[PDB]
Order: sequence, then structure tokens, then C-alpha cells
Amino acid sequence: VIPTTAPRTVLIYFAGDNSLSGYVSQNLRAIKEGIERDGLNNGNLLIYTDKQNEAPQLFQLKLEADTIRQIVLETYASNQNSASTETLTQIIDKVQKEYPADSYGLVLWSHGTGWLPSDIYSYLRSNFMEINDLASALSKYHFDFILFDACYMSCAEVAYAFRGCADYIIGSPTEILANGFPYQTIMGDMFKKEADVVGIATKFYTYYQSEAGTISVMKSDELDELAATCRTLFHDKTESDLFAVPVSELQIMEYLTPNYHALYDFDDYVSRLATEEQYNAFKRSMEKAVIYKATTPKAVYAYPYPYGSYLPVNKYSGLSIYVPQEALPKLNEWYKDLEWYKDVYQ
Repeated sequence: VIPTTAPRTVLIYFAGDNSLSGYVSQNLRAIKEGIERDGLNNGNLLIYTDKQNEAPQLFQLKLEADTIRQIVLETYASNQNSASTETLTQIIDKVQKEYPADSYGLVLWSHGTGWLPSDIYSYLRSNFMEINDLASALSKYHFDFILFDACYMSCAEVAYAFRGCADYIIGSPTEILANGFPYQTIMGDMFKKEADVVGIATKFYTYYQSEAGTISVMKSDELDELAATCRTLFHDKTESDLFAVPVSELQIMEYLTPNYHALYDFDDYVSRLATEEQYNAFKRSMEKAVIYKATTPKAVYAYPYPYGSYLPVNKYSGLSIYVPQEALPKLNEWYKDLEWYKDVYQ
């Protein structure tokens, strides 16, 4: 018999209650198999779900003898809105209070449009994870990692917005469809004394290696330098300068609609605007900030239902970026409220 404190408490928060509830169940199956395969290094694993035809609930999963024990802690009223950041921080507070640990991690599962505005389709002339409210809500915490099991979250704008509340950010610059992350192989990595964020991303790549998927890991204390380096090439560009960049030449990252796209490869975009000197500086900053990245030959997209699309990843920096475009004035104006824009474009 040995005394020990928990090296980490991790909350996996499924913002479900939609067409994708089946996927929450599949992921819960993968998580239970992963705990049974790895154990949890004395850590605590808490799950929040809000499935359709089910009340929202917070429960612990733990290993007991040779098997999983689910302990349904709280069952919430059904007027609890799980896509609300107030709900998210209510749950985080409860977990931290009842499961204190040497450190914390957060997995946010939400398949949809990621951080882009609710009106995104409208803005492209054709949201729980709205970047400013979410970053504001989480800014009072400190996580060792946030794993975004969501589309398009590996972009400069998100990595920058969350730099203060997480040491590392794990996500995809493109879509993650179906179940999402391979929970059945990453559970032990989340609970090492230091979270093995590179392990987690390498497992995502290994799982999807014969199919399609993109992953990256950002080191948050390198993001201030990345923004400063980008500031040197963006802060003197007029709207007319920006609009002269031809997106038809750029590596696509986002593909929700067939005519206008918001997000493209970060490095590719910057290479159209930077001087040689600025571009070399940018590459050095990216080498420090993006500590792991991997991609298959193609990226997979939901559009068009129900077959979807596979598009070639010919350039891959591990980060997507918004590209301002003359044809997207409402999206350009929305963009002006992001912290990245204010600090980098000014």
C-alpha cells in the first residue's frame, strides 16, 4: 500500500446533443478500451456528456480490478446548455474542486465549424467554440494541454488566443471527422507525469496513416515570438495589399464550401507577403512554435454530403490561417475582433 497524489486530472467534455451523438458513444467505447490498455498513472479521468435523449452528466471512469467502473457523479437538468462556455467552466470548476491534482488537462470534443463564426456559411457567401468567448472563459485556468477534437483548430489565431491558459495545444488544421482522436491508444499518454503531447499527436498520425488526417502540436510559450515575427510583415500591409494575394494559388486547409474558403496553409500565405528576410525569420519561429506536425498525402472533408472530398496536402506547415479576401467583407470585419488580428495586423 502506497500514498500518492494524482499527477493529472483530465476532463473530456463532449459537446454533443446533435446529429453526432453516435460518435460520442463510439468515443466513450474507445476511451474505456484505452484506460483498460494503459492504466492512468494514478490520475483522475472525468467525462461530461450531453447526448441526445439523455440528460447531461459528469462521470468518472476508473479502473477497478480488471475492469472499468463508471461513477455517474452528477446528472444535470436538461435546460443545461452544454454548448455554453458558462457550462464548460461550471464543469471544470466542479472537477478541479472534487479531483484536485498536480496538473490538469482538457479534451474538448465538438465536430462542426470549429472556431469560425456561426454565420460562417453566410459569411462565405453560400457556436460553442467561438474563439473569443471560449478563450475568455478558459483564461482563468491553467492546463498542461488542451486537445481540440474538432475541426480547424490548429491555426495561428487559436493557438495565439489560448497561449495563456495551456502549455500546449493539440489539434488539426483540417477536418477531423468520424469518431475523432484514437482515444484507445492515447489515454496513458495524457496521464504521464508530464503529458506526452508529442505521443498523443504521433498516435493520431499512426492511427490515420493509411487514410487521411492532419495533426499538430503548438508550444504556447513560443506564440508571442511567432506573433511578433508575423507582425513585422503584416502590420504595414494595406487591405489592397492583402486582397492582391491570389487564393487560387494557395494550399487549401478549409473546405466547407466549393467557392470561397477562409483558411489556408499559414506558411504558404506568409510566403506571398514576406520579404526573404521576414520569411526566414517566420520559418525559424514556426520551427519553435509548431513542435510536432504530421500529415497524410490527402486531407478529408465532409463536403459534399454524403460522399465528402479528399484534397491533396501539397504544403503543410501544421497551422491554418485566415486569408482576408475582397469577396468576404463580413468575414474580414468579424476577423478584426480576434486577438491575433489586433496584435499582428494592428
